[PDB]
Amino acid sequence: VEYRNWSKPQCQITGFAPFSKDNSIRLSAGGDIWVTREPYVSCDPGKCYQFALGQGTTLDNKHSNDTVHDRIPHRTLLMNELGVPFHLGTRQVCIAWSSSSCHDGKAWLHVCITGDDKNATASFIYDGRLVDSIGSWSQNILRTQESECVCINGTCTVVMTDGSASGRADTRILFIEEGKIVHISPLSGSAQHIEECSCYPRYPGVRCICRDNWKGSNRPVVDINMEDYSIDSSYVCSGLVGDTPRNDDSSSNSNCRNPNNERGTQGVKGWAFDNGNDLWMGRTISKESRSGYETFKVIGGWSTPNSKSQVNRQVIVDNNNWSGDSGIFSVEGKSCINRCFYVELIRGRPQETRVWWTSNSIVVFCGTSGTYGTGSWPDGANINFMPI
Amino acid sequence: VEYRNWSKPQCQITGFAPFSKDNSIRLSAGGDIWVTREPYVSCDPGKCYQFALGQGTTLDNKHSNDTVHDRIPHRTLLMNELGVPFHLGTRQVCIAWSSSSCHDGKAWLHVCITGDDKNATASFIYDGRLVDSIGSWSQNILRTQESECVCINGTCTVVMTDGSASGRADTRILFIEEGKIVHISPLSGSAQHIEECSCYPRYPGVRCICRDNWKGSNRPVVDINMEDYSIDSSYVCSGLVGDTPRNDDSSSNSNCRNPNNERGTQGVKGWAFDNGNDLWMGRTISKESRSGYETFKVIGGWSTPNSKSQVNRQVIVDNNNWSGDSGIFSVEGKSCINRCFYVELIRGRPQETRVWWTSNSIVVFCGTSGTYGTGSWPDGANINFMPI
Amino acid sequence: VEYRNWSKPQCQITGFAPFSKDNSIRLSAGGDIWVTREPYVSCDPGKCYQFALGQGTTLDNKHSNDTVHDRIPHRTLLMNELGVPFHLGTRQVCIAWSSSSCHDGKAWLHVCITGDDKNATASFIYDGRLVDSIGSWSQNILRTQESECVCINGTCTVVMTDGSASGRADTRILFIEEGKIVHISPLSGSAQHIEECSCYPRYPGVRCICRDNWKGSNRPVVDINMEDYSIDSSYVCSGLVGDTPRNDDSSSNSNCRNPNNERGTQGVKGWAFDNGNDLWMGRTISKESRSGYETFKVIGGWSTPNSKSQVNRQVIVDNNNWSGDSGIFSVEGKSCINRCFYVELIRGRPQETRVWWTSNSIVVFCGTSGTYGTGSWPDGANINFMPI
Amino acid sequence: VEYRNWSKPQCQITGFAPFSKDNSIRLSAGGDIWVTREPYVSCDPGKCYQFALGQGTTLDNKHSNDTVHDRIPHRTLLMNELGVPFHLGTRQVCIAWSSSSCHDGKAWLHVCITGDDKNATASFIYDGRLVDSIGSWSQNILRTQESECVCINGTCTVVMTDGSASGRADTRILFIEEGKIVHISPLSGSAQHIEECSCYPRYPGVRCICRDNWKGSNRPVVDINMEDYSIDSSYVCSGLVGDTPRNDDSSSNSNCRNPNNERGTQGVKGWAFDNGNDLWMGRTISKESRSGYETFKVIGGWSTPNSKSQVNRQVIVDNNNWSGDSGIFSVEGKSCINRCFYVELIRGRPQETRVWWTSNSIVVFCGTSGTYGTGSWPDGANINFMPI
Ligand SMILES: *[C@@H]1O[C@H](CO)[C@@H](O[C@@H]2O[C@H](CO)[C@@H](O[C@@H]3O[C@H](CO[C@H]4O[C@H](CO[C@H]5O[C@H](CO)[C@@H](O)[C@H](O)[C@@H]5O)[C@@H](O)[C@H](O[C@H]5O[C@H](CO)[C@@H](O)[C@H](O)[C@@H]5O)[C@@H]4O)[C@@H](O)[C@H](O[C@H]4O[C@H](CO)[C@@H](O)[C@H](O)[C@@H]4O)[C@@H]3O)[C@H](O)[C@H]2NC(C)=O)[C@H](O)[C@H]1NC(C)=O
Ligand SMILES: *[C@@H]1O[C@H](CO)[C@@H](O[C@@H]2O[C@H](CO)[C@@H](O[C@@H]3O[C@H](CO[C@H]4O[C@H](CO)[C@@H](O)[C@H](O[C@H]5O[C@H](CO)[C@@H](O)[C@H](O)[C@@H]5O)[C@@H]4O)[C@@H](O)[C@H](O[C@H]4O[C@H](CO)[C@@H](O)[C@H](O)[C@@H]4O)[C@@H]3O)[C@H](O)[C@H]2NC(C)=O)[C@H](O)[C@H]1NC(C)=O
Ligand SMILES: *[C@@H]1O[C@H](CO)[C@@H](O[C@@H]2O[C@H](CO)[C@@H](O[C@@H]3O[C@H](CO)[C@@H](O)[C@H](O[C@H]4O[C@H](CO)[C@@H](O)[C@H](O)[C@@H]4O)[C@@H]3O)[C@H](O)[C@H]2NC(C)=O)[C@H](O)[C@H]1NC(C)=O
Ligand SMILES: *[C@@H]1O[C@H](CO)[C@@H](O[C@@H]2O[C@H](CO)[C@@H](O[C@@H]3O[C@H](CO)[C@@H](O)[C@H](O[C@H]4O[C@H](CO)[C@@H](O)[C@H](O)[C@@H]4O)[C@@H]3O)[C@H](O)[C@H]2NC(C)=O)[C@H](O)[C@H]1NC(C)=O
Ligand SMILES: *[C@@H]1O[C@H](CO)[C@@H](O[C@@H]2O[C@H](CO)[C@@H](O[C@@H]3O[C@H](CO)[C@@H](O)[C@H](O[C@H]4O[C@H](CO)[C@@H](O)[C@H](O)[C@@H]4O)[C@@H]3O)[C@H](O)[C@H]2NC(C)=O)[C@H](O)[C@H]1NC(C)=O
Ligand SMILES: CC(=O)N[C@H]1[C@H]([C@H](O)[C@H](O)CO)O[C@@](O[C@@H]2[C@@H](O)[C@H](O)O[C@H](CO)[C@@H]2O)(C(=O)O)C[C@@H]1O
Ligand SMILES: CC(=O)N[C@H]1[C@H]([C@H](O)[C@H](O)CO)O[C@@](O[C@@H]2[C@@H](O)[C@H](O)O[C@H](CO)[C@@H]2O)(C(=O)O)C[C@@H]1O
Ligand SMILES: CC(=O)N[C@H]1[C@H]([C@H](O)[C@H](O)CO)O[C@@](O[C@@H]2[C@@H](O)[C@H](O)O[C@H](CO)[C@@H]2O)(C(=O)O)C[C@@H]1O
Ligand SMILES: CC(=O)N[C@H]1[C@H]([C@H](O)[C@H](O)CO)O[C@](O)(C(=O)O)C[C@@H]1O
Ligand SMILES: CC(=O)N[C@H]1[C@H]([C@H](O)[C@H](O)CO)O[C@](O)(C(=O)O)C[C@@H]1O
Ligand SMILES: CC(=O)N[C@H]1[C@H]([C@H](O)[C@H](O)CO)O[C@](O)(C(=O)O)C[C@@H]1O
Ligand SMILES: *[C@@H]1O[C@H](CO)[C@@H](O)[C@H](O)[C@H]1NC(C)=O
Ligand SMILES: [Ca+2]
Ligand SMILES: [Ca+2]
Ligand SMILES: [Ca+2]
Repeated sequence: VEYRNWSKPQCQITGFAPFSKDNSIRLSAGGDIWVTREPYVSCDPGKCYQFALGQGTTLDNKHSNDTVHDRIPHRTLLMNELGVPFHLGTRQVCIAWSSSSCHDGKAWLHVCITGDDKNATASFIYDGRLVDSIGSWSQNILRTQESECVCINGTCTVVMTDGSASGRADTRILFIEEGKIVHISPLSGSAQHIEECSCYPRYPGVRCICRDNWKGSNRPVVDINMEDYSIDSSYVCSGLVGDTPRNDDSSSNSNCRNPNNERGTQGVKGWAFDNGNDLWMGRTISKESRSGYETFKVIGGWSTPNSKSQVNRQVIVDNNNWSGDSGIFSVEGKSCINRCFYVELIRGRPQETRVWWTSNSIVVFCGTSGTYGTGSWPDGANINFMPI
Repeated sequence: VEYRNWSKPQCQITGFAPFSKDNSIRLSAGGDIWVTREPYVSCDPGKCYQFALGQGTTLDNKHSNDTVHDRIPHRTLLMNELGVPFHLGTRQVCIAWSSSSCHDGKAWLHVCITGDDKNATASFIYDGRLVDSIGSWSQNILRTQESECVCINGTCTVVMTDGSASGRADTRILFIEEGKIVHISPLSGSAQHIEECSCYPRYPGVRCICRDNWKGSNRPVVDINMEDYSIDSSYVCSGLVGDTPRNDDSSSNSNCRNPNNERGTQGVKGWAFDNGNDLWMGRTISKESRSGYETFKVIGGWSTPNSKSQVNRQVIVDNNNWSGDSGIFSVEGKSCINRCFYVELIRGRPQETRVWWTSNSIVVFCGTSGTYGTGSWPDGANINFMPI
Repeated sequence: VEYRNWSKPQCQITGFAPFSKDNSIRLSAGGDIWVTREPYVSCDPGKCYQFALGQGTTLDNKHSNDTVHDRIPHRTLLMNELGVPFHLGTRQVCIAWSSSSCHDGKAWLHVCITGDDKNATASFIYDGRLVDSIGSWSQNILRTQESECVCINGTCTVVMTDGSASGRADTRILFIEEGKIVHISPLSGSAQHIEECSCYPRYPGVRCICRDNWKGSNRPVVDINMEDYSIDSSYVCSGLVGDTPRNDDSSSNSNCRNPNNERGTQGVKGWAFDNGNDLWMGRTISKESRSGYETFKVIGGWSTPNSKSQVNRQVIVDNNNWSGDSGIFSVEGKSCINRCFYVELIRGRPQETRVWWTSNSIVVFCGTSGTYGTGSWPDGANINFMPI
Repeated sequence: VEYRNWSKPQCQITGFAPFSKDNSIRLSAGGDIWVTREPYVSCDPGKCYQFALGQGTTLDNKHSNDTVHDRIPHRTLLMNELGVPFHLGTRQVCIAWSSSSCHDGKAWLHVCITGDDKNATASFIYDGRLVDSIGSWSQNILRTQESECVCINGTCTVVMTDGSASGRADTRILFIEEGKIVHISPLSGSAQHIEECSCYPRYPGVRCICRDNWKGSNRPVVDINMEDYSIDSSYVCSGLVGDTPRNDDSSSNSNCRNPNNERGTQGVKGWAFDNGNDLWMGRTISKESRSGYETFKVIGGWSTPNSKSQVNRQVIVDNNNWSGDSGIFSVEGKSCINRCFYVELIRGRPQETRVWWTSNSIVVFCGTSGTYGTGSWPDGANINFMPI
């Protein structure tokens, strides 16, 4: 039982291969399955787990009505082995309407936020016990990543933001050792309006690609120095931008430094990672709505502003199907650290009004150095077959 | 593995942070979930478990009718990891309409009482086998804590009562080693009625805050010497009293020694713990019924008779929602012993007569030395969605 | 991991204390629960398991119709931790309409009989793999204990019968090492019909109390020598006889040697055990049907022919409620080997014709050297509340 | 833990004894159970697991409609302990409409194929992580064994085919070390079409008996050299042929070398294994459809062309009941390697059109050196009791 250091090079991938799918909504029409949203994946050194925020109810249940609402006291963090759908034997790890989890090589850390919008509490649970907590600092919806945190040599880091809703984002980067907060660093650099960071180890530090909670369709970047707690930040250079809504590729812009003002309505959590000068990224296929999902490599997408040449595109979910939040997780291999991602497949409200609930399933892909084909792996439920 | 000694100082807490919630009743409307009451939480050295007394039936089941009653032969002690709701794969640990459980560092002890009101049997199960038993000594509902027992150096102590619910009874403190009763001591001291003790390690001894069902709305205290088996008892000093029913805050009293004779008949299981001269305690918000739940610190609440200065109040369940029993459990951290509590959230009878059943969910909080905000975490089920 | 030898004295027993109850039938009215019969209990060195023969269906299921029949190809041996009811996640350990199981200290042996009445197959599965098998030797319902087998120093023994249910049959005692049949001994001694033996370790040998289905309401005894494989047999001395049907106590007899010819046809699986000259035993309360269940000690019940002085009676199931098969299991304590028993609580056909199925729950008690009270712990389902 | 080498002789067998049955379809009428097909069994060194390809739905679920189709994006590989039916807590190990799995002594390998018919992807998951992938090489339904792969000394081998189902195709044998493809060998030898290989260790190599879907109703054999990666192939010598369809026993033939051109188009997955010059094999009882299942030894069936002398026949499923795929798995005993097999019991479409779904249960038998009787162990569901 040694601490993870993630001190291997990043795997040099050619694209992604199918890893997992849970079929939650299809099963929900013939079984008792939790209503969820904001899922993610994180792995201990041996095996992977799927997480999501429950809505305190199963789908075929009158309490499923109005589950489009983001925050209620009954939301809890669910945790199963990856591919075990959220059945009634699922453990609720903590009370949470916003969360992040990660394993440090020895045990699990869970960051769980619940309570009043104006005065939330974040609990820090490590190795099965509550070790620390912090209250809201801006009194305006304290929130965190909705994907895995990252630990190096026993110190885990997680990004949180309070006050972005009111246009006064106060973003802080926490450093946590065995559940205890040992340092808090304010955001520094040129990133603004940070929400929902998707972070990954990039030894010796941690790098996050997030979303801008005002009008940037280009994604913020946060760099975390684990040695001295210093922070820097910017925007992804790629002219093929990662958020939705967004302009078409021809009329999209990013200068690597500032938000581009090219998204007019609420954006979506997503991810990307650098490989030298290039950038691997995912995004919705639609530029208007959370439908479809595609991945590709942008040539110069990390280093060159407004870079727009891509290669190695893959469709994950075709544009006739709903997507949602997406995020990165990292998995240690023999010789390298691999990058994987999940896609939230949102069903029900607001897009599908036959039913009165909102829930999701997931699909999960992992980096590969090998070869692969094509397909599309959507949620797959028939909305007309569902309990309403 | 080694026996627990709990020989660390008590954590110096600033209040409590959210830890767990099971949503049992909301789930029961769309899933097969046990009917329960008298829940509690207890942890082995690695992880926490939720316990409750089943009623031998699920909620959506005609057998859930009449479950307001406390004692039937079909009640069994249920045990799951904390946050796993009581689904059909839940283990029934023993036959019990009253119970207590605890882990000594090596194995679980369960104390399970069942049978005739006039002639009950308590079974003592340790490390998976029945080791001892004792029969009723007063022929009037032999009964115990309904929360965790406490073990130091391999000796587990539990408080049991037999006799009148509305007059002098026969309370005994048992000392149990690897499931075998090794000593039994009579209650001594000035407490006049003892039920449903909430006990905690206070090395080298154990301290319990209980329910007086006869003449006191102040809570009795039992002090257990684990070295020589001597017993003392008194009442919590705080003029802000912990039982329900009770007088309002302006007219309630305690003198630390005698029951206050203030709405003293009846009561509810609850808890408190000392910190120096001060007292941390929970209670229902209502002074009349099991409605709402709040915690606070009483300055001088341990040492000073009739102290009423409070600080650090937190609402756990607002007064528009039902509560129920509550109890303490203790969790060993790196440097100190933390105190946590659960609240039973009773739904159905007698308060909600639209349905014919009585069941509960739970919410659980743990001490923190950090900061926190506010909220309310009630059961959350809509009584009108439930099967009757 | 060492082999069990059971080489400690039998525990002092003053009677029995409640240990477990599964509430299977009550749960079946609001949940997906297996239809079963022929249950039993057996423990590995750390924990106990409940076993039963499934009927290849849940109760609330059209396939539950006409499950009164004892042998169909869909019967499988179910195995859960004791107290975990037979939910849909239950493992089916082998195909079986008759079975026995036991743990040798290192791994589980299962003896599983299935197939045609006139040509059945017994499979021997050990440590998760099929190691041996034997075919029917008398072409008339090869069948075994329906309770735990017994292992000493890595050799497990089990009693099996083939041939007439109402006349002379061919009973053999098998000796099995790591799943392999290493010896077979014919039944010898004065027992004239042996079925459904309830066996226990009495180091260095094994002792069984069985069912005579032909000529006796007194129970046969089989003694097994594990050193030279020799077998002896006789009848329990007690004039308070253990089978059902039987004469009333005033006209019932046993001479320790021959079947009593007192309502000697038919019968039910049961148990007893010796303690010096005395006998601890269970039986149904009714002398006509499988109704009620009582235990008591017969003074001289082991050594003295026709002894009828009983003491220490306990009602387990009152005579207004259905019972069924019962059997013994043994549990190793720190200093002695304890004796426990289970009772099958049969519900449905043929006694209860409102429903079309037959199933059971269980209740389980363990020997105690302590004290205890009284009660009754029947199945508890309301036949009117059940799916038919 | 050490790598498996399977370096023990094959167990003596006299026939097969009952091992497991899951009753999936019977249970589906009163419980939430996955719709599946293409099941198989594989064991780690300690215990066995059942696998199958889910259809992304339970049976009693409108999404079960039209699950006769073999490939949709929602198919995932399910894995439970053997005998645990596919309930809602079952883990979906990967996305797959064709699969193979095996344990190398240290960890599990899963080969999972999904995506577009003309451009599928195979993922290779080992020890809980994606290690490699390969894309379709013939752009026509990349597909694999639907039963266990085989590993010797840390190298696992699996047979895969891409191309026509009704003409020459492109079959390759992969060699995989800790999830990484280290070599790929083209099919060589006289086998003209290879699908759905049932492979087993035959130290120092691996031997496979497969399905020729083009010109043969005799089963092809593939021999795999694990040391130098060389491949040979032929046909099973037995004149009693193993595919369906096939000619009757009087007019069927095999010459060991070439497809027999006897009702050679179409087929079903099955198995056989050698013992010296003799052959043990299973097949459907019907020569036309997947009805019934029988096993027998063919004297000289491995070495003598057109041998038809069968002996030691056993009915596994009588010819009034549906069967389906069947396959081999191998289990290491104390001194020898045993051979076992499973039979898929297909219910629903296309044979049973009362219902709109297609699913299966399983029955499993293992080699025995002992004796046995007779029986028939079909699926057992009443099609008239099923949800449609
Ligand atoms: C209770 O259960 C048991 C176990 O399940 C069951 O016993 C099995 O019964 C089946 C059905 O009868 C047996 O399977 C059949 O075997 C038939 C062949 O067996 C005879 O021929 C064998 C081969 O002979 C050829 O080869 C030899 C050289 O090897 C050569 O000399 C011969 O001339 C010939 O060329 C031979 O090996 C075998 O020998 C055994 O028995 C003889 C006595 O006769 C003995 O001397 C030997 O020592 C040895 O023990 C034997 O002579 C085979 O024809 C038959 O297949 C046909 O019928 C089935 C239908 O049944 C058709 O489907 C099929 O298409 C064929 O037309 C089948 O394979 C099986 O062997 C038994 N198992 C065992 C272990 O004994 C009982 O019957 C059950 N009891 C009841 C009443 O239910
Ligand atoms: C966000 O979340 C936090 C944490 O939950 C909330 O802060 C908590 O608020 C409650 C309610 O106000 C506090 O509990 C109360 O404490 C007072 C006692 O303190 C007051 O009176 C003291 C003299 O008796 C005085 O010294 C105090 O002022 C000093 O200290 C405070 C810090 O404690 C500091 O902020 C000041 O600057 C001073 O230095 C203070 O004025 C107690 O009287 C209350 O009990 C009465 O009221 C309750 C109802 O509120 C009633 O039910 C009782 O019967 C009784 O009549 C009560 O215990 C608690 O201490 C705060 N916690 C912390 C850690 O500060 C915060 O309010 C939330 N904000 C929002 C907007 O949601
Ligand atoms: C079988 O599967 C393989 C593997 O998935 C697949 O090969 C891939 O094809 C895609 C599409 O041609 C390639 O990705 C493209 O790369 C070019 C650069 O060479 C880019 O210009 C492309 O982007 C443009 O076109 C996209 C639509 O295709 C637009 O969405 C985008 O906005 C741009 O306009 C795109 O990135 C990919 O590199 C290969 N992968 C590999 C490893 O070769 C193959 O096509 C499939 N076979 C068949 C018959 O379809
Ligand atoms: C949940 O269980 C409760 C408790 O059983 C049940 O409520 C009860 O319903 C029964 C009727 O089924 C009521 O029975 C009556 O009790 C009164 C006394 O209060 C008697 O006087 C009645 O007897 C008269 O009516 C009979 C009708 O046949 C006549 O035969 C008889 O001669 C008398 O005229 C009768 O027995 C009982 O009062 C209630 N109890 C309560 C608490 O309401 C309830 O129905 C169950 N719920 C569900 C959904 O099934
Ligand atoms: C509280 O619980 C205790 C313990 O269970 C219980 O004491 C037990 O009472 C029974 C019944 O009196 C005792 O068993 C009897 O022992 C006498 C010999 O002393 C026998 O003669 C009895 O057998 C006859 O009577 C039976 C009916 O009781 C008949 O069924 C039988 O055929 C015989 O005619 C019987 O064995 C038992 O010894 C005590 N146990 C102990 C440890 O003292 C007590 O009665 C309970 N009290 C209440 C109020 O419920
Ligand atoms: C969950 C809930 O309804 N809580 C109420 C509570 C209960 O209704 C009551 O205790 C049950 O017997 O009632 C409380 O408030 C008082 C009421 O008893 C009264 O009817 O109305 C009063 C004011 O007009 C007063 O509010 C209480 O016990 O505190 C209030 C609580 O919300
Ligand atoms: C659970 C139950 O109903 N038990 C009854 C029992 C059964 O009804 C009966 O044995 C089933 O056939 O009946 C008993 O009561 C009486 C017998 O003692 C008597 O020998 O026969 C009577 C009828 O002729 C009568 O039924 C019993 O077996 O003890 C009593 C019991 O409560
Ligand atoms: C499970 C079952 O019904 N098995 C039948 C089987 C099937 O009905 C049939 O193969 C499906 O197409 O039919 C079999 O017997 C006969 C055929 O051999 C014959 O060619 O045609 C008959 C009239 O239709 C009948 O089908 C068979 O394949 O062996 C018999 C079997 O019990
Ligand atoms: C063994 C037993 O019946 N315990 C019950 C006790 C006693 O009735 C009470 O303490 C008086 O003795 O009351 C409860 O706590 C209660 O009030 O809700 C329920 C609990 O089941
Ligand atoms: C293999 C088998 O069928 N065993 C059955 C036996 C035998 O019928 C009986 O011992 C006569 O031989 O009866 C039972 O125990 C019984 O009476 O309830 C049920 C059991 O299933
Ligand atoms: C990947 C795939 O589709 N495999 C399917 C194969 C192929 O159709 C067949 O081998 C011809 O290539 O047939 C089955 O085995 C079958 O006949 O029941 C079902 C299976 O799902
Ligand atoms: C059970 O089966 C019997 C015999 O076929 C039949 O008469 C009865 O109606 C069935 N019961 C139910 C509830 O379907
Ligand atoms: Ca009181
Ligand atoms: Ca008899
Ligand atoms: Ca063919």
